[PDB]
Amino acid sequence: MDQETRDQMKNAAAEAKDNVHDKIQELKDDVGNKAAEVRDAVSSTVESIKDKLSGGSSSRASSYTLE
Repeated sequence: MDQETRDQMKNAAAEAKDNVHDKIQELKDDVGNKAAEVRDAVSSTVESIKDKLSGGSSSRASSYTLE
């Protein structure tokens, strides 16, 4: 992706780990540990078509996370 990694990857993930992963690590860290990775799954789908499909990747594009 492009610029969405820095802004979205770092933030979106952050809020997903603090929300679903906070409860998980504590309780679900074994199995339920997926519920978190899930929140980021859907988000990634957007953040992908948004910045990478945006039309041109030059800023932050040096970072690959979503895909």
